[PDB]
Amino acid sequence: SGFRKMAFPSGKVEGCMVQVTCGTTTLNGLWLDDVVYCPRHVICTSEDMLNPNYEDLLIRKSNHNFLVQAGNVQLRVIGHSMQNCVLKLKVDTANPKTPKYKFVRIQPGQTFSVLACYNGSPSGVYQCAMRPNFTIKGSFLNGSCGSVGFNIDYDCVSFCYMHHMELPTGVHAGTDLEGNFYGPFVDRQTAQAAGTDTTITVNVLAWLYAAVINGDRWFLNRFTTTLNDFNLVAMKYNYEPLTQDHVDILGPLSAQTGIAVLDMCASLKELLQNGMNGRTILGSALLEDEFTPFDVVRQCSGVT
Amino acid sequence: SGFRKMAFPSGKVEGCMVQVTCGTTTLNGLWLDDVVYCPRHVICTSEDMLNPNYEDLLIRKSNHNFLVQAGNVQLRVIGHSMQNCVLKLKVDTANPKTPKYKFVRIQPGQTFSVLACYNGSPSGVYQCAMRPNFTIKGSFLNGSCGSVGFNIDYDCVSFCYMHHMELPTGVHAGTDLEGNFYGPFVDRQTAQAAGTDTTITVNVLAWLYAAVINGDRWFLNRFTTTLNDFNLVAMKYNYEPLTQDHVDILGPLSAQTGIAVLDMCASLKELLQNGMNGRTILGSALLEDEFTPFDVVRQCSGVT
Ligand SMILES: O=C(Nc1nncn1C1CC1)[C@@H]1CCOc2ccc(Cl)cc21
Ligand SMILES: O=C(Nc1nncn1C1CC1)[C@@H]1CCOc2ccc(Cl)cc21
Repeated sequence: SGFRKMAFPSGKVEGCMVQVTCGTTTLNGLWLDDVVYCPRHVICTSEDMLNPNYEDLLIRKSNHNFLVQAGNVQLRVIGHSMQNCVLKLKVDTANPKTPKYKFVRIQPGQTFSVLACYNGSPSGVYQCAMRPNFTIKGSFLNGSCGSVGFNIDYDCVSFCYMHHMELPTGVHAGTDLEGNFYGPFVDRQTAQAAGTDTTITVNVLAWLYAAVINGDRWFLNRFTTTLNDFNLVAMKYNYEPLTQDHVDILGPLSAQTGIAVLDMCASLKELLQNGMNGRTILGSALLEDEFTPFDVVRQCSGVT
Repeated sequence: SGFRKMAFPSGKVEGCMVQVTCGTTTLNGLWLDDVVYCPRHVICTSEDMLNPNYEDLLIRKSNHNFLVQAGNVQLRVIGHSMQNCVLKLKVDTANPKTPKYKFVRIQPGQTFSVLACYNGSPSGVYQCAMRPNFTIKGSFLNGSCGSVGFNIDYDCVSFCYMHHMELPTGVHAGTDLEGNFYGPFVDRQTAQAAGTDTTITVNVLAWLYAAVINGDRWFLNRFTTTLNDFNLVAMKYNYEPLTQDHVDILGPLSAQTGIAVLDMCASLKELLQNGMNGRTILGSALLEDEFTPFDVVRQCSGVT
């Protein structure tokens, strides 16, 4: 028993991290097969960032300007191209440590592990969720750009995020591995509105099920609710509206604990209306929304 | 910016994980050089666990009874010995993926990453602290025994914990890599008292400094306190008494933010006496004690 904010083991990703330097800018790249992926802003100086013309800036660069280093060994760049906000540096050597991998665009509300890196070196790993507003609340300092988010299914690493920037509000923004930003963000030093964020209701319900499985049941009550009534409360408390698709995804956890989804919804409604009253659920004094129903099942059945 | 409960990258540890089977029991082992380390209770059946005579149980085992598997390849056991609560299985092959490593006995209140494993396969990684009462609050299911806790300093992995058991209270207990239990625990299925636990005061102060560095300052106030006065409040709220050694370890964070340690102590005293009042600090609605002052400095300066 026990339930923790668990990251995927990062080994397969560590073997893909490289350092990319262009001019005076150094950040991280992801080396898969014979391509290194990195944020295109590696080609900007600090002054270029107000409003960079990336197509023009990239035209002044040649393959020999992109210094790619994997640990201590230097990679030979034989091509470069910009795809949305990422650069693809073709190298003459396929990464011998390339795992089975896929590039995926995750949905808001889904979770992933981030391997935070500096100068191509892994610093740490943490699990987070993509907020409904397409930002992530990470831990990223200058030089962390190019760090990636991923999930693993057996031996296949699905890369879903590459880190690009910190908005003036301290929240984080990045792209899929085809360089498409999640959300409305652009890779320029300008104030940018992140939309209204909401709490990921299906994740909070999943975590309440994780709580019951792991011994915490104080919040269970004698009530039930309906999707309509629960969504009125979800509206008031800035929670994502619950749908039958969300209810279906909670099916396995509802079957495992014997607590109907709408009965768990009534517990959540009471917690929203009354708070925790100085109590905790799985070491938390707030309603946790960074575990999907899949994460709860995977953690509770010990999937390797 | 941003502050997360970050684990060390687990790659170097993943390469050391093996599956050890003895009879009908399977758990994890740590393969370093030509030795595999695992909990001695791999030699018990479920019935042996009430009160096992480990010396007698081990006498009925030969090297050929310990099945050690690294991924798909089988290791040849050429020796076995019990050291406290761990077995050391000498194998004929040194692990080619053995990193630079040390075995260390951590102090209560220190933190470490756990790589949770099942059948020799890594499932996830999370950071936790050794409680003042020598238990850990992990996420461990049947078969997770043998999973290890560690810290990394550049390229050296200091292994500090090997998981042995879950107490009837749902908390976790384990040993150092020489098989000495942390705390009063014994590897037998019997009810065992974990001592009175306390909150790790120096860690909460470190995390309050991490909060200030990362933009959260609502809790800062116009007051100060003394070690004596703060310790009266620490006593009442079951916090570890603060010493000048703790104050010295917070020196770097006090110098970085310009907030004297006793002034941060007055903020903590007000938070203890009045609560958060429905507010949060770094995404938490309670006072976090799983970040040491070293973790805060390391996270805030991007150490790889
Ligand atoms: O955000 C950036 N780096 C970053 N990403 N996570 C953390 N950090 C550092 C600032 C704390 C760079 C520097 C600031 O100016 C910009 C502007 C646009 C872009 Cl794409 C990147 C950047
Ligand atoms: O605790 C144990 N395994 C374990 N450790 N973390 C999680 N879990 C499973 C139970 C949930 C085993 C089985 C229970 O009985 C015992 C008794 C003594 C010893 Cl050393 C190990 C064990």
